[PDB]
Amino acid sequence: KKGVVHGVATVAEKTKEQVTNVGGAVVTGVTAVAQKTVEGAGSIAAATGFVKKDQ
Amino acid sequence: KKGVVHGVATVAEKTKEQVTNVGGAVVTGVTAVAQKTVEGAGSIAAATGFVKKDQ
Amino acid sequence: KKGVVHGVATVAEKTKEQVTNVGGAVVTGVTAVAQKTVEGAGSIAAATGFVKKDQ
Amino acid sequence: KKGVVHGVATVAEKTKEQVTNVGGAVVTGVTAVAQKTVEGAGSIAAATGFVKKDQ
Amino acid sequence: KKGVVHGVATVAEKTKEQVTNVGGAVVTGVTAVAQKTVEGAGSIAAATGFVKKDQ
Amino acid sequence: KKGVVHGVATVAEKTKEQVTNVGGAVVTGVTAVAQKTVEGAGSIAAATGFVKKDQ
Amino acid sequence: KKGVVHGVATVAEKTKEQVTNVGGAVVTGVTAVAQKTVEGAGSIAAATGFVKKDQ
Amino acid sequence: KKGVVHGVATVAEKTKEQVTNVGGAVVTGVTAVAQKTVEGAGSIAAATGFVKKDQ
Amino acid sequence: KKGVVHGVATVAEKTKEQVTNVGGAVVTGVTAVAQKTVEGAGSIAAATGFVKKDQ
Amino acid sequence: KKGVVHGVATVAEKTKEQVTNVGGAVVTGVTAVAQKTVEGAGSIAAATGFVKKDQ
Amino acid sequence: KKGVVHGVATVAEKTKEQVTNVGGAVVTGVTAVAQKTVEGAGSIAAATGFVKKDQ
Amino acid sequence: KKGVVHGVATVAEKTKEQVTNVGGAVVTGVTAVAQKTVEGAGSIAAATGFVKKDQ
Ligand SMILES: Cc1cc2nc(/C=C/c3ccc(O)c(Br)c3)sc2cc1N(C)CCOCCF
Ligand SMILES: Cc1cc2nc(/C=C/c3ccc(O)c(Br)c3)sc2cc1N(C)CCOCCF
Ligand SMILES: Cc1cc2nc(/C=C/c3ccc(O)c(Br)c3)sc2cc1N(C)CCOCCF
Ligand SMILES: Cc1cc2nc(/C=C/c3ccc(O)c(Br)c3)sc2cc1N(C)CCOCCF
Ligand SMILES: Cc1cc2nc(/C=C/c3ccc(O)c(Br)c3)sc2cc1N(C)CCOCCF
Ligand SMILES: Cc1cc2nc(/C=C/c3ccc(O)c(Br)c3)sc2cc1N(C)CCOCCF
Ligand SMILES: Cc1cc2nc(/C=C/c3ccc(O)c(Br)c3)sc2cc1N(C)CCOCCF
Ligand SMILES: Cc1cc2nc(/C=C/c3ccc(O)c(Br)c3)sc2cc1N(C)CCOCCF
Ligand SMILES: Cc1cc2nc(/C=C/c3ccc(O)c(Br)c3)sc2cc1N(C)CCOCCF
Ligand SMILES: Cc1cc2nc(/C=C/c3ccc(O)c(Br)c3)sc2cc1N(C)CCOCCF
Repeated sequence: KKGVVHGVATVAEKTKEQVTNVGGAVVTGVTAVAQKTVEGAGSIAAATGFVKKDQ
Repeated sequence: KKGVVHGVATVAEKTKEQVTNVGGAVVTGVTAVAQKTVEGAGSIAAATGFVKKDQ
Repeated sequence: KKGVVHGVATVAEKTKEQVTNVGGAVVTGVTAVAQKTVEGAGSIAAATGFVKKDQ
Repeated sequence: KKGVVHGVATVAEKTKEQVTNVGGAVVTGVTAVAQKTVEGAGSIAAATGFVKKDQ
Repeated sequence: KKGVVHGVATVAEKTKEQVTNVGGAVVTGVTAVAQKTVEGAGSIAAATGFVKKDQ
Repeated sequence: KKGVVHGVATVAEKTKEQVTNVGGAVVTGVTAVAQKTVEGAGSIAAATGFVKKDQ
Repeated sequence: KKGVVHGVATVAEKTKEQVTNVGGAVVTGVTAVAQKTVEGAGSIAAATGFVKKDQ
Repeated sequence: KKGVVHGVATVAEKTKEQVTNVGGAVVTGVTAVAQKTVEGAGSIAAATGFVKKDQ
Repeated sequence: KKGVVHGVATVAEKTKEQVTNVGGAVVTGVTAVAQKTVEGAGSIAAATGFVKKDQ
Repeated sequence: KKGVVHGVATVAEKTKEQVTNVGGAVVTGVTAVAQKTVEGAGSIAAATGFVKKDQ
Repeated sequence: KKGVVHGVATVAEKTKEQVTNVGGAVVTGVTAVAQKTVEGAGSIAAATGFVKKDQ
Repeated sequence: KKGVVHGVATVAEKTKEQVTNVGGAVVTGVTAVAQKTVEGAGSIAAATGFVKKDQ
């Protein structure tokens, strides 16, 4: 076989899960957050996949 | 087989789940948030997939 | 087989779920949010798939 | 087989769900929000798929 | 076989999970956060995959 | 076989899991955080994969 | 002060919430159930406060 | 002060929450259940407060 | 002070939370269940407070 | 002071939390369950407070 | 002071937490379970407080 | 002071935590279980407080 990509690719066979991202956010997984009190200014309480590039 | 992509591709066979994103947000997964009190200015309480690029 | 894409593609066979996004938001998954009080100015309380690019 | 796309495509066979988006928003999934009090100016209380690009 | 990529690629066969990211965040895994009180200004309480590049 | 990459690639066969990242965050693994009280200003309480490059 | 009860009482002052039950069911709290498929004969899918005394 | 009870009482002062139960079920707390597929005959999927006394 | 109870009592002062139960079930706490597939006959998947006295 | 109980009592002062139980189940605490697949016949997957007295 | 109990009592002053149980189950504490696959017939996967007296 | 009990009592002053149990299970402590695969028939995977008296 032959393949040429510029990116971003994701090429496969017999594949149970696939995610391609440029951005941006993708949530595909099981996630449970239980929480009782959030205070403070300002605290990232429960972050799973996170990116902060403030300018 | 032969394939040429510019991106972003996601090419496969026999594949249970697929997500392609440029952006942007995609939520495909099970997610449960239970929460009782959020305060503060300003706190990201429960973030799963998150991207903040303020300018 | 042969395939040429510019992107964004998502090409497959025998595939249970598919999402293609450029944008933008796509919500296809099970999601439960239970919440009792949100305060503060301004706090992202419960974000699952999120993108903030304010200019 | 042969396929050439400019994007955004989503090409498949035997496929239970499909979403193509450029925009914009698409909601196809089960979603339950129960909520008791929202205050503050201005707090994103419960966001599932979200994109904010204010200029 | 032959392959030439510019990156970022992810090329495979017989592959159970795949993630390609440029960004950005991708959450595909099981995650449980249980939490009782978050205070302080400002403390990253529970971060799983995290990136902070404030300027 | 032959392969030329610019990076970042991840090329394989018969491969159970794959992650490619430039960024950014990717969470694909099982993660359980149980927590009772977070205080202080500001303390990284429970960080699993973490990167802080404040300028 | 003086008090004599036979039960079931609930006596208080300055009290934000009160429930007295003999029975029976009382639901006063925030509750969110999101659900996609229930099968089987017969499975209690999502029970919060539950009592089964079949004879 | 003086108090004589037969039960079940709940006597207090300055008290934020109170529940008295004989039965029976009382749900006063925040609860989020997100769920995707329940099968089997018969499996208690997600039970929070539960009592089964079949005869 | 003086107190005589038969039970079940719960007597207090300056008390943030109170539960009295004979039964029966009481749910007053924050609870998040996220779940993707339940099978089998019959398996208690996620039980928090649970009592089974089948005869 | 003087007190005579038959049980079950719970007598106190200046007390943040109280639970009295005869039964039965009481859930007052923060609880997060995230789960991806439950199989088998029949396996107690995730039990927190549990009592099984089958006859 | 004077006290006579039959049991089960729990008598105190200045006391942050109290639990009295005859039964039965009481869950008052922070608990996080994250889980990916449960199989087998039948295996107690993750048990925190547990009692099995089958006859 | 004077005290006569039959048991089970728990009598105190200035006491941060108290548990009285006859049964039965009580969970009041912080607990985190993260788990990836459970198999076998039948293996107690992760047990914290456990009692098995099958007859
Ligand atoms: C193997 C492969 C296969 C492949 N298949 C495609 C789509 C076909 C199609 C089939 C039917 C359609 O209708 C359409 Br539209 C499209 S792209 C693609 C790319 C590749 N590679 C780059 C792998 C080479 O490994 C080099 C590493 F050294
Ligand atoms: C400067 C910049 C540079 C940049 N470079 C990229 C790589 C693309 C690529 C990806 C994979 C490839 O193979 C190739 Br070739 C190329 S995205 C990107 C975004 C930015 N920004 C400043 C947008 C942030 O918005 C401001 C916040 F408000
Ligand atoms: C990482 C971080 C992230 C973070 N993110 C925010 C979002 C605000 C917002 C964003 C978007 C909105 O729409 C609104 Br309203 C509000 S505050 C904040 C604070 C922090 N930290 C300081 C902890 C770093 O610790 C360094 C060493 F200790
Ligand atoms: C500067 C920039 C740069 C940029 N570059 C991209 C890469 C595309 C690509 C992706 C994959 C590829 O293979 C190739 Br080639 C190319 S998107 C993008 C967006 C931006 N912005 C500033 C928009 C933010 O809006 C302002 C917020 F209000
Ligand atoms: C400066 C910069 C540089 C940059 N360089 C990249 C590499 C791409 C690549 C990746 C893989 C490759 O093989 C090749 Br070739 C190339 S992304 C990127 C983004 C930026 N920014 C300043 C955007 C941040 O936005 C400001 C926050 F508001
Ligand atoms: C502890 C246990 C508990 C347990 N509980 C069930 C509930 C069924 C049900 C109960 C109520 C309902 O309404 C329905 Br429908 C269904 S199966 C089960 C199995 C077990 N074990 C096998 C572990 C014993 O260790 C063996 C060797 F060590
Ligand atoms: C046999 C029995 C006995 C029993 N004993 C109790 C104690 C009360 C007490 C509690 C605290 C005290 O201080 C004193 Br004194 C007394 S409840 C109770 C319920 C039963 N049942 C068989 C009902 C189950 O229904 C059948 C299922 F379908
Ligand atoms: C046999 C029995 C005995 C029993 N004894 C108790 C103690 C009360 C007490 C509690 C505290 C005290 O200080 C005093 Br005195 C007394 S409850 C209880 C329940 C039962 N059963 C068989 C009901 C189960 O139902 C069958 C399942 F379907
Ligand atoms: C100290 C105490 C205090 C107490 N107070 C009650 C309710 C008053 C009330 C007050 C106002 C009302 O309106 C009502 Br109704 C009722 S029962 C009780 C029991 C006791 N003890 C047994 C402790 C003795 O320690 C012996 C150990 F050695
Ligand atoms: C046999 C039995 C005996 C028994 N004894 C207790 C002690 C009370 C006590 C507790 C504290 C004290 O100070 C005093 Br005095 C007394 S409860 C209890 C329950 C039972 N059963 C068979 C019920 C199980 O139901 C069948 C399952 F389906």
